[PDB]
This record gives sequence, C-alpha cells and structure tokens, in this order.
Amino acid sequence: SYTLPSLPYAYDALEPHFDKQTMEIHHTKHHQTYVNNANAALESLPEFANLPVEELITKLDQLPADKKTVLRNNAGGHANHSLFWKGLKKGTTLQGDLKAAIERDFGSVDNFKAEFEKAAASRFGSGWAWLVLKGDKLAVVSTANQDSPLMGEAISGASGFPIMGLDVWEHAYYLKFQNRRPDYIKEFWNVVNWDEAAARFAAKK
Amino acid sequence: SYTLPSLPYAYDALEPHFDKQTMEIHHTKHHQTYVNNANAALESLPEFANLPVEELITKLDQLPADKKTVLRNNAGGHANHSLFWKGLKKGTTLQGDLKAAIERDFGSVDNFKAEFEKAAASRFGSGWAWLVLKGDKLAVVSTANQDSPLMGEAISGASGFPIMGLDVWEHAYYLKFQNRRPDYIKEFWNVVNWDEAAARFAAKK
Ligand SMILES: [Mn+2]
Ligand SMILES: [Mn+2]
Ligand SMILES: [O-]
Ligand SMILES: [O-]
Repeated sequence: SYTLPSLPYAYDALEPHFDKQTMEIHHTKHHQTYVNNANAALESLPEFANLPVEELITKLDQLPADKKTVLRNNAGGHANHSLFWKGLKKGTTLQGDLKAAIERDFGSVDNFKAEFEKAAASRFGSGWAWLVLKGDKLAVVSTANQDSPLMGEAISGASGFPIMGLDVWEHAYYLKFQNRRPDYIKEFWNVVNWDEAAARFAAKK
Repeated sequence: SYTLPSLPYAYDALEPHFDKQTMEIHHTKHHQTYVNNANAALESLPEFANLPVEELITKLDQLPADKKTVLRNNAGGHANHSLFWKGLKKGTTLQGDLKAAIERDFGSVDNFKAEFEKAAASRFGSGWAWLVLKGDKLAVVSTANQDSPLMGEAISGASGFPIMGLDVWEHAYYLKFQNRRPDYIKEFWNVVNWDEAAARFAAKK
C-alpha cells in the first residue's frame, strides 16, 4: 500500500505565492484520496501492490482491463502530486548545467518560460504542464487529468522523463486566483525548486 | 456573433444551495471567456457564424481543421452554460409526463437520482453529467470538458438530446465545497428547474 508522503516544508512555506489553505486541502484531501483509491484497487492485485508508483505507471498495459483506468487516474494522481511537492521551494535559483541545457534547447530562459506558460495556459480542462527530458533534449509538454509522460505516448500523448511540472487542475489555484490561471502560472516561478529540478536533470532516471 | 445571456434570476437566487460568489464569477468570467473565444474564432467564418450555438455544435466536422478544437471547446462551453443557467431554479417539483418517463425508464425517481449522482461523481477531471433523451428513452451520460451529447458519439462519446445537466468542473463548486463534490451534487437537487426540464422533454428538440 502507498502512503501519503509528508511535505518537505510547512503548509504556509510557499506564502505569499501559493496560499496556505490550498496547500493543506490539496495535500490532505486531494492527494489523500488518490492514495486511498489506488490502495483499494491494489488490494486485489498482490503482484502489483509491491511496486513503487513511478514504476507502476510505466506498466499500465500489463494490468487487468478492469483495473487499468482506476490505476491510471489514481496512481497517476499519487505519482504526480508526489513529484509536485518535492518540486516546490522558495529561494532557489536556476544555475549550472540545467540552465545551460535550457538555454541550449530553448534559446534563453525567457523563451523557455514563455513556452512553459503557453503550454500551461492552453491545457483545456484538467491537467499538468511539464518540462521533460527526451533524446538528450529538453521539451515542454502537457497531459490531461492525472496522466504523466512516464506512462508513454500511447496513453498520455506525451513521453520523456519529468524534470519539473505544474498542476493546472482548478483545485490547485481556485481559492486564491479563481479563473485567473495566468496569475497562478506567473506566481509559480517564485516557487519552482530549481535545486530539485537540477538534481533530477543530473540523475536522468 | 454570440451574446453572453443574462441570468433569469439574481446571483443570490440559488442560496443557500449554490453560493452567490460562484454564480457571479461562473457567469461573468468563465462563460464570458467561452463567448469571447468562440466569437474570435467565428470572425472569419460567416457561414457558420449565423447559426445558433446548439446547431453549430452538431456540425463540428464541417469546420476547417484548425478551427475545430477551439470551437468544440468554446462553443461547447457557451452552449452548455446557456443551458445550465436556464436549468436552475428554486421551488419547482418533478411531476407529469417527465416524472412518469423517469419512473418508466429508471424504476423510480430515487433510482434515477442514484444513477445521476454516480455519473456525476465518477466523471474524472473536468466535465458534465446529463439526463438525455435518446430517441424515446431517457438515459444518464457524462462528457468530458465542454463536450456535449449534441456533438454526437464520435466526438463526445455520448449522444441524445439534453434535458438537464450538471456542471462538474471544479470552478462550479470549489469556493463553497472544495473537494466535496458529492455535497455539491446533493445540493443540486434543491435547485434543478423541473419546469424547464419538463418543457425540453415536451419539445424533444
Ligand atoms: Mn492537484
Ligand atoms: Mn462551468
Ligand atoms: O491535480
Ligand atoms: O464548466
């Protein structure tokens, strides 16, 4: 069974960018539900229940047909949110190899930001925007609902190893921003953990 | 061009079931945006622009490829929300031919409510739950994002003439209910306009 990971900071630690109320509800209610639902479907599947969630989502085709959608949605939700909490932190700065790779692949940091913002704003309905690594090149992509690029192109419509991501479901920003998703996206640049992003970039897997 | 319709009641008219704050934002911001985006896309297409939105959404395949998705999302959003405001009202009661048809097709009203609630709760991500008339039988179906059953099965995954619907995008309930979608769904029974639903049932088109 999966368990809900504890946050690596307090609930008010991303203030004044991301609000304290949302952080608590997003973690304790939304993420908790995905963990609960994934665990429930997994009770009947002992062969898969032992796996790490990031590994389980790359093997959705191996699952039984009646379990596939529920695990794609819930284990996808667990994997995405787990990555999300680790990818947030105040006071980091984009530097080094990651910064150089971004400038190499996007022209400049500003071009990268514009491309990321455009992907994040254009995802209609629920979803996520991602900065992924693929073919030794960085790229910006987006997925629907709780799909991840780790699931592969056939399922998610995208692929590659996620370096960093932004949750664009309405629950992530509604309490503070309401319909103003672009304000939320602009505010995200203040809280992206560049240290963690650099760490994932260095690791590659 | 499309005009944002004015509400048939005040913003606090659905209190204490649906909150005033949400009614105002949902109408003036969300619906306004769908109207704006649809109008921007229809500017070059006078052939399609003279049509009513409900008619336009049944002819998505006849549009140019670069215009199809934007119109599916935005004219779909305009059509769904327009139907939504008219389908809400306090103090109505389910009766007559519609009540008889519901009992005929579902067994009882209670069975219908359970099936509707189940469809509305199970729609993962953004979407709508609907009570449609498929020829002569009533049925409960759901669609993703701003898709409508008027678009047909090939596009939406559902079909039939919409009698009544419930918006299950997070913006429709987050300010009051947060993650508690089932509370919002239960609260919906107090504000469903049965008179309007009966009128649509009588008309059939
Ligand atoms: Mn989320
Ligand atoms: Mn809506
Ligand atoms: O999410
Ligand atoms: O909506």
